[PDB]
Amino acid sequence: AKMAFTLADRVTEEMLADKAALVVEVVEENYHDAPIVGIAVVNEHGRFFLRPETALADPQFVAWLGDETKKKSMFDSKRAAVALKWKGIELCGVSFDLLLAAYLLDPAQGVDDVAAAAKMKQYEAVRPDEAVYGKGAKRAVPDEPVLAEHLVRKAAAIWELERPFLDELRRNEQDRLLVELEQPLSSILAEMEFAGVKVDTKRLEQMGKELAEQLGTVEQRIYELAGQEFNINSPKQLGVILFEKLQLPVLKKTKTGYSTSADVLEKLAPYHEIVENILHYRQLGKLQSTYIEGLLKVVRPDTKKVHTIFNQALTQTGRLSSTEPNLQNIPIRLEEGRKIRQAFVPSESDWLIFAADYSQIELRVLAHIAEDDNLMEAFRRDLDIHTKTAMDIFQVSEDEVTPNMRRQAKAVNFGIVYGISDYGLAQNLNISRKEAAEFIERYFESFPGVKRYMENIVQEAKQKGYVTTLLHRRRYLPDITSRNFNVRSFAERMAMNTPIQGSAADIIKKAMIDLNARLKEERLQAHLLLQVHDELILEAPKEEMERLCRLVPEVMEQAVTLRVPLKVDYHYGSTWYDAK
DNA sequence: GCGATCAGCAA
DNA sequence: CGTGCTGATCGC
Ligand SMILES: OC[C@H]1O[C@@](CO)(O[C@H]2O[C@H](CO)[C@@H](O)[C@H](O)[C@H]2O)[C@@H](O)[C@@H]1O
Repeated sequence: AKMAFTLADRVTEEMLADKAALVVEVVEENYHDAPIVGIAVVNEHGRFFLRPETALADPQFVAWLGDETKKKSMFDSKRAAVALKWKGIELCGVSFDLLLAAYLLDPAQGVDDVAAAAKMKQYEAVRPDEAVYGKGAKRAVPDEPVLAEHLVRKAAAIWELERPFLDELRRNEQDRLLVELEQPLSSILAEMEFAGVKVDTKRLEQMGKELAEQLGTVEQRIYELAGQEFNINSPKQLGVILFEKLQLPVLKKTKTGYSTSADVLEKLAPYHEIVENILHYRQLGKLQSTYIEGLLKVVRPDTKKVHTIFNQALTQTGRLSSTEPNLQNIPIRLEEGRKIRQAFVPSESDWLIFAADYSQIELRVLAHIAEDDNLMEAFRRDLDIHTKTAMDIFQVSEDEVTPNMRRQAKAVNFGIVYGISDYGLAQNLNISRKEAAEFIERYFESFPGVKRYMENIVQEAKQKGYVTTLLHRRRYLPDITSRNFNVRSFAERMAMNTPIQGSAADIIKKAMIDLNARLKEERLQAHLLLQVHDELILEAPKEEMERLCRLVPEVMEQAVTLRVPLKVDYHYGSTWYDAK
């Protein structure tokens, strides 16, 4: 049942038609400066396989790749675009990306290869990538005959599936979401990843040295207090020392033993001096292992840059994720960890880091969608939302809001932004589930529009089977009808929350597209480096800061027009740490 | 080697 | 009893 195709030794004119399904295969998970193992082209003239060395050296093929008027349909075009950028080759004209199309149709499917996307439309004349390349240590590129047939079958699937996928997207009112938002964003993320972020490795190595010393000191103190040496990083061995040898009370249990999480340890500190030391050890160790050694492992020795990969087709909220390295969770809340950011510096001499972030975009989105009079007024006055929330739920005047009250209201707001349960809020505030539920009840009394929205969206999710965001992103919630309380409750919370987090994701994605267009019109050298959910990090010549102070916030604030204003704060400095 | 476990970081 | 990511430990 083999598929017919030409194993070309050279490029020909019919291979350069104005429309084609194109496969530029990069097997390595991390595609930065990675090998392209094969190329496949399927168009009106037939199916072809090309060896990279040949195609990529052919002037006509390269010109075809870079010609925006020659339309290509692909799967994960960002992967191909970046691998080509490392080879100094520009990829243009990608009018359809099957990975992004599948992602928008149903992000829950977890489509990660052509075969998975194809199976959505009952097309199975293509093998999963894992079946062809294997996994782990067994991972390997097969012989040419096997490789060629696979790439051709993937190209063939893309060629056949474009129409049905576009048709369904159109029915879902998601055609513009793909063509005007996700696909243009894919090219921007490609530029960001390729640019990378410069790292001051010397600074990082010096911090590591200092941490190594502090860890050694705390480590010995721990053994001294424990009366014996053991593996501190082993919750198992640690649990024995704490709850058996030292007899500390067991306040929480894990699936396999005693809980030793920070929240638990904090409660045990008063009982024994070893506890504070364990917490200190955990803090230093986390910075050392994850943020010092971890970062140093992925920095490119020649340029001293790290090149993350943004996964644009994973979350059911529409948010982006970051890997190898993950640059969306670099420490900032605790000063010792925050210092790690001093190691992230501008890539050019006399350039600076510029960071802009939306102020409470999620709650502003909620005010808009729920049309809650109180919440909308709060943002129209640009009030400190935590103080305002405290005033309302605790029924007091602004001057009567104490620090503890604001902290708890802030936690309630966090819970609303991330859609946590009463149990989750209770754990975050170290209170009972009942008291946490009471806080939520008071919040609904103060913001009846939000309560009405939460009730209505849950009913809508049950009726339609899904919920949608501002720009029509969709999330199916089959568990909304489950007779299992916990399972159904999570689905209900996601029905309430996805439109909030998801719309915020839509907005910043559009802002990135609008920003790049403006930077180009203005002829600025400034460029995006990272996205951290509601923040955008750029670098630019020091001479462009003043213009950026006005341009970036404006473009981000005007990305969409809501019933309440959008507000963006910004800072810049010599390092990411200083961009505060 | 590799998956399960537990831990902790960010918006 | 939000998510996604990475790292240390540990049994098969
Ligand atoms: O010196 C290494 C040796 O010490 C043990 C404890 O007996 O573990 C310590 O060192 C590890 C590496 O720094 C940490 O992960 C661990 O938390 C700390 O207690 C042994 O496991 C190890 O062989």
